Amino acid sequence: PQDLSEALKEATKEVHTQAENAEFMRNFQKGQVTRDGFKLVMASLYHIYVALEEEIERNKESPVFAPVYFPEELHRKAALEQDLAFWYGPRWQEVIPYTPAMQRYVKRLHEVGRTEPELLVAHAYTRYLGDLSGGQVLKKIAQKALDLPSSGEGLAFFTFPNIASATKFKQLYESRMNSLEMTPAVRQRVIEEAKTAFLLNIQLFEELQELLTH
Ligand code: HEM
Repeated sequence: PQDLSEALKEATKEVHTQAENAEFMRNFQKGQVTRDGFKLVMASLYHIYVALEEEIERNKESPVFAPVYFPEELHRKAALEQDLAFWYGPRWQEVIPYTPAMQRYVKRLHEVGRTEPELLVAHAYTRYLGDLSGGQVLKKIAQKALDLPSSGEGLAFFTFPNIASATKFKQLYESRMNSLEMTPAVRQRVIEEAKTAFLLNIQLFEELQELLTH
C-alpha cells in the first residue's frame, strides 16, 4: 500500500476482526454487558490514555510525531477522569483496579514513548482513530444495556467535543500521517507496532472476561 494510513488499515484488518471476535467484545456487541464489565473497560481506558497522552506530550515537538499532534481534538484523559468519578465515586482514584493486563499495555506505551518515539504514531492511530470511527456504535450499545439513570454523566469518553466532524478530522489525521517521512524499516515497524497494539487490547479483553466470570 502507498499511504501509511492505507497500509495500516489493511495490515490490521485481521487483528481487528480478531478484536471483534473476543468473547468480552462479542458479548458487548450482543448487547450483553454489565455495570461491572463496563466499569473495568473504563478503568482500563483511563490507564491506557494516561500513559499514551503522557508520552505524546513528551514527543509533541519531535518530527516523528508533531505532524499528528492534535491535543485539543483528541485528549481523552480529562473525559475519563469525569467518567470514573461517576462510575466509581469521589474516591475512584483509590479504588479503580489496575490489572496486570492493563500494566502490560501501559508498559509498552511508555517504552515506545521513551525509546522508540517513531512508533508512537502507531498507538495514537489505533486508539484515537479507532475510538473515533467506532465510538458511536460502541456507545449506542453500552447506553442501552446499561440503563443507567439520567445524571448527565458517565459517558463523556464517547464524545470528542472539540471535533465538529469525525469524518473530516479522520481524513485530516490520515493526511498528516501520510506526510510523515520514514525509512521503509521504520514504516514496517510502525505497521508492526499497530498489530501489537491490537494484541494488547485483545489480551486485555481476555483478562477482563476472566475477572468477571467467577
Ligand atoms: C470489538 C469490536 C469493535 C467494534 C464493533 C469496532 C467498530 C469499529 C467501526 C464501526 C469502525 C469503522 C470502520 C473504519 O473506521 O474503517 C472501526 C475502525 C477501527 N477500529 Fe474498531 N471496533 C472494535 C474494536 C476495536 C479495538 C479493540 C480497537 C483497538 C484499540 C479498534 C481499532 C480500530 C481502528 C484503528 C479503526 C480505524 C482503521 C482505519 O480505518 O484506518 N477497534 N472499528
